[PDB]
Amino acid sequence: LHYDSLSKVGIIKGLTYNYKIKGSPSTKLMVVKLIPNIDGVRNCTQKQFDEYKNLVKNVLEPVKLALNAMLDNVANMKNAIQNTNEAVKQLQLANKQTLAVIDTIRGEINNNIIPVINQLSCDTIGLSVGIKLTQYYSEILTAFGPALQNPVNTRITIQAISSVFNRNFDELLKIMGYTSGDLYEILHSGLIRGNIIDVDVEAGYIALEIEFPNLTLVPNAVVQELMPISYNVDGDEWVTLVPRFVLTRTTLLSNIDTSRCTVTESSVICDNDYALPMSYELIGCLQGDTSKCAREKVVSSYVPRFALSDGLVYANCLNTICRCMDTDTPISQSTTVSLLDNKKCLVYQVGDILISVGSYLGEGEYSADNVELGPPVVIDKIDIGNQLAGINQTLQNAEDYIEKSEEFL
Amino acid sequence: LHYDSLSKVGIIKGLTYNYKIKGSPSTKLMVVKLIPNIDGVRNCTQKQFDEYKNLVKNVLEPVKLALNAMLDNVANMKNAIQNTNEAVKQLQLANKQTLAVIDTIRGEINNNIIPVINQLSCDTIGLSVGIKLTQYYSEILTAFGPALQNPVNTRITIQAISSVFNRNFDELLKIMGYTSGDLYEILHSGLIRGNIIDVDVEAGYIALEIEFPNLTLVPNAVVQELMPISYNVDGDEWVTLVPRFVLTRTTLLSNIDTSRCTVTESSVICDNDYALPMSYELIGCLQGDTSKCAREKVVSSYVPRFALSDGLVYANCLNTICRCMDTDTPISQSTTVSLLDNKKCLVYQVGDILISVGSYLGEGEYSADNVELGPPVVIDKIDIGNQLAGINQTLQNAEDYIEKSEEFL
Amino acid sequence: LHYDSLSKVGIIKGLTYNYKIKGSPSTKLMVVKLIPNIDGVRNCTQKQFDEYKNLVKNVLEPVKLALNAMLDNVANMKNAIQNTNEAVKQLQLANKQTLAVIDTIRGEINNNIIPVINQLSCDTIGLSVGIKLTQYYSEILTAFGPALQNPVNTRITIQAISSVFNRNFDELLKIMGYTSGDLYEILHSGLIRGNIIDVDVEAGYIALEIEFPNLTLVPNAVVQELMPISYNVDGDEWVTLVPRFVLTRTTLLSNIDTSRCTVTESSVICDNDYALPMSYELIGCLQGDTSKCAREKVVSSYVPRFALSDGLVYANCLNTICRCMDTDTPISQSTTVSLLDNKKCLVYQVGDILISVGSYLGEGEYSADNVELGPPVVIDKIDIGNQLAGINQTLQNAEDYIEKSEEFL
Ligand SMILES: *[C@@H]1O[C@H](CO)[C@@H](O)[C@H](O)[C@H]1NC(C)=O
Ligand SMILES: *[C@@H]1O[C@H](CO)[C@@H](O)[C@H](O)[C@H]1NC(C)=O
Ligand SMILES: *[C@@H]1O[C@H](CO)[C@@H](O)[C@H](O)[C@H]1NC(C)=O
Ligand SMILES: *[C@@H]1O[C@H](CO)[C@@H](O)[C@H](O)[C@H]1NC(C)=O
Ligand SMILES: *[C@@H]1O[C@H](CO)[C@@H](O)[C@H](O)[C@H]1NC(C)=O
Ligand SMILES: *[C@@H]1O[C@H](CO)[C@@H](O)[C@H](O)[C@H]1NC(C)=O
Repeated sequence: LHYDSLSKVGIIKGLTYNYKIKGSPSTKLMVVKLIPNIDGVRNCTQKQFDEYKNLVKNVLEPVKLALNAMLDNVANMKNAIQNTNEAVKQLQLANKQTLAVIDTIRGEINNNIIPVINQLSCDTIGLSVGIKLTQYYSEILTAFGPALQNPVNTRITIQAISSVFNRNFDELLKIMGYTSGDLYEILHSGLIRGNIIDVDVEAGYIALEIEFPNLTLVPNAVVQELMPISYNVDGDEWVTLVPRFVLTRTTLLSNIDTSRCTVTESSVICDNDYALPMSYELIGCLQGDTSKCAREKVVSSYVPRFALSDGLVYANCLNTICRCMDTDTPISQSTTVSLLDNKKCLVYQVGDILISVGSYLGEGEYSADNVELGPPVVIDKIDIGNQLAGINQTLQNAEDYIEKSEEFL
Repeated sequence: LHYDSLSKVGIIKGLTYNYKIKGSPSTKLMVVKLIPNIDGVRNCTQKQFDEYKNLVKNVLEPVKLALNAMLDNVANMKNAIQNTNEAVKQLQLANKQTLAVIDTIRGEINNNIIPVINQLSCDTIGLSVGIKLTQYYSEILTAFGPALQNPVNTRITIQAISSVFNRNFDELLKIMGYTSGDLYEILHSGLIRGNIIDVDVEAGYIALEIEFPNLTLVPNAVVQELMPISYNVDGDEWVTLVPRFVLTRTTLLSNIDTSRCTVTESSVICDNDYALPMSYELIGCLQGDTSKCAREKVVSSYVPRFALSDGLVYANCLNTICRCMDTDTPISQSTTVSLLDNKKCLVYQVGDILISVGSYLGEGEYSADNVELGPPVVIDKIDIGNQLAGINQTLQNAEDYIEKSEEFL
Repeated sequence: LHYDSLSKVGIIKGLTYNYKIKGSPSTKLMVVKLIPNIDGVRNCTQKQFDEYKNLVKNVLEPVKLALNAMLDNVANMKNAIQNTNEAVKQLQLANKQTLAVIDTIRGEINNNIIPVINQLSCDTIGLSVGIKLTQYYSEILTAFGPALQNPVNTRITIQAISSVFNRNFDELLKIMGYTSGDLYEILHSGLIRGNIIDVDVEAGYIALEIEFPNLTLVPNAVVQELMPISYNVDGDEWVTLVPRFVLTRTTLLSNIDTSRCTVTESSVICDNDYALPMSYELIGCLQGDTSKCAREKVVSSYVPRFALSDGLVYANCLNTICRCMDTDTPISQSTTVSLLDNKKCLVYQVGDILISVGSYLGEGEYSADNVELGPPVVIDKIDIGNQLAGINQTLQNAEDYIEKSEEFL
């Protein structure tokens, strides 16, 4: 393409891409298990495990039903002592009564305190499992979420892909025959898709099939955009007419009707092949004859006076008035296409249309408030001991007096 | 456009939109933190905190790997008393033995009951944190979910937007230069997109970049749809041929090839500018000459006999038979286009094609079953006391008898 | 279409679809409740219930704000006994002191152990509720997730659909008038869409409106793809020019400009009707005249030499060289179109372009590691008893000696 001349004719070079053919996909199947198997203690976990299983059922039942509906497609000393003996009997009884109190404590601890602590401790294990199961489900939701949400034609996540290739993106590239450029484009446009082929509700299983495309590259084939704008010819304005997309290989030109192709930032990805032969008369408009080109005179039509590409603004500021905003100055033009630079202002006016230049805004962040947590309530150790020591001191005094009396007697 | 005549020619006025140019986007970066910082007690939370951190790692590792792979693009009284003294010794021993029982209780409570309650209480704090962390992750999943699921070109959520603008949609509108009409269209077609530029797994951080478009409006520019159907000319039928989309500004007309534009309910949003000049011969078909218009005679082709817009059905019921279903009656036509109203029936037949009119269905709801929960198990207070009172009553009787004997002696 | 001849001309039969008109949608509204009502005990659940409610507020506030911003659109014996009586007093005191120790135990259990167990048990109920509420929210996230994430034009999930029709997909089909074929296509292309009309943050309610399309079928109408490739005419090559998509009904042909239609694996779903009449000259190219067809000579253009459909590769291997890779052999051609079979190799070369045939890869799986859990810590029953029995044995010996002395006295 002879741009040195084509620019004066009125056609501005636009974006440059590449050319790829979608081809036929490869397939890999994964079984995703929603319910983990927890062995060991069962009585402490059954309560939370059952509620978790119910969550899984509520999610999968609608998938199983949809797949079935869709199945076709899928002296008086004696008197004095009498008093003594009665006193001893009273202490013999007091001891027995003390034991009744001790027995009451044993009963209360053994029957009301210990059983509660043991039942509660088992319940604590259950809650721990309920938390783990909930977190596991969430991990699945971020990977196979889209597949669970709708059974057919979902975008597959990056986590699902790393599962498929066992945490190895080197293997993904070489197995599929992708370069780093192809992987970017494939993820960018969502070209990796999956479907659910079957489910089994009671086991929590889904059979998820993922299709990975096999794009092929057409060597030395570049898709080139052309953007025509009006230009001034001896006092009035004209428009040059060309196909907006032309395919250039080496020395050959053809047209592409890219109405049914996927367009990414660097490549046009088409099914089959959309290149069609180009007539001689029009080839001259790109090769350097720069005549004919069906230039049309414009009288009663709206015709563009600017074009945008890669952040730049191109405009005809010779035929009409264009100005820079917030500097309050016009832009002159001495060529038919003037380039307006983005380091003068961010808002330009061309005719009656304002063109806004994008800009960078400052950074922000998302987080939870940091919250300090206090310690658990701690029960102190039992402090009795000195009292027990005294009881022993009181007791041997009793012992000492008895031996004392036996000696005198 | 001279619709008063164009209708008789055979072209039905279709939907009316507006015209906007996508322009160049502005950028804002946010750091999203997946792991909160919890200070204070550490031993009670480390267990659940660690499992949570593991959840975050499983989600981000596939993102870090993908971004690296993609990096290039990113008397015998004495005998009688001897018996008395022996009895006293037996009670002295019984007291000592009682203390052994009390010591056993102290040992059991202090060593097996208290330590368990304290360890369990700390575990309760841990579970509380595990729940909070799980809920926090879920909040993130509903806002930055799409970004975590696939690193490139995701739709950004409304929650992510309110984070970017600090819970203020007044600022979003004025900063970007949007009207309420532009915000609706931008959200409707998913024009706000983001990408992940980098991640750091161990801190749980992702660097998420969001691009907000700067749409510009072309003043007094209306995109008008035209819908041609067949009509009867002296016994046979013809079709008028016009571009389906024409751009009308004021007194100027141009064509738009909207095959690569985004179409919303009220506006057509195109990159650059797709308006092209229109020839005089065809302008007359819209201005009021209503001749030429390349009317073509149809002999061996399938040609539409109806058109739909905004819920209405337009049809040619003069050349062919059309009927209302569930009333079992034909519709006559006396004009070439008959309008069928939707308050007569919901299903119309035009030729061999059934046209279904939509209708409103009754309301439903989604909720959990409401479940009543009972009280916790409550351990009663210790009820001993009257027994202790009796022990004291028994004891002073012992006291009273001793003083009694000392008096007699 | 006379394919028996058209193939020799240079046009390959491509994919065959069907023809449907999108029509006008029906509407059904559901109220989705994010906060369940839990009756019964309140003090044990308020803490976790409140944190849950806060989660709901953080999710819905951005929805309420967006909808408001968008509102416009929405002898010395006496001496000897004196010693005896003193000994008895010492045991009377020892008993009283023992009671003080017992009272200390009662105090400690009643004040520091029991209150903690009771407060802790109530806290256990709270944690159980916090887990249930978290799981409930997740169930919602998998069904109405997309709607919460962005208020306008979201794809509705399969779980949301089963909610709308009360777990009955038989009713969905008959109510809407869908066949199993229509349901598949509707889900495949995401044609069921919803919007949020209003929310109420404090109750956790969202008003979600779902639109279900009413597709109509055009009887005996088949959309047929045609794929032209170059062919050799007496030493040089030519390309035949036809519209890529033609509509065949019975004996009638028309063209379809499917640039604005949705294409599924079996049907083309268009708004209104895009069929346009076809001229006689070109009809002959399909009916069997197989002349004219604007065959163009190609001199300086890139022209396709192969076409792909349903996994098959068609190519011109007469004019240019094509070979099978990994067998290292050429493919000869004796017809202008050679069919390359996929059971010989998976990679073919046609000219300079490699064509990759897809293949099946082995199965994988996703699951959590299975982890065995141990038992809870269990506190043993209190083992005192034999000691108590001995205390009773010691005591009646005391009893026996006292009665013994009373007899001698
Ligand atoms: C679980 O309950 C069963 C009774 O069904 C019992 O036999 C078993 O010992 C219990 N196991 C545990 C750890 O409590
Ligand atoms: C008091 O005597 C009891 C006898 O059962 C013994 O267990 C305890 O350790 C002694 N305490 C002191 C301080 O001597
Ligand atoms: C946590 O454990 C450390 C021992 O690593 C100990 O020194 C510290 O006191 C403990 N803190 C709490 C609240 O238990
Ligand atoms: C019984 O005597 C003990 C002595 O230790 C005292 O603590 C307790 O309160 C008294 N109880 C009654 C009812 O008098
Ligand atoms: C809850 O707390 C209130 C005091 O606000 C009290 O009256 C009520 O009895 C308590 N209920 C339970 C089950 O603890
Ligand atoms: C010992 O005597 C006490 C009296 O309070 C009684 O409760 C306990 O059961 C007796 N134990 C044995 C083994 O006789």
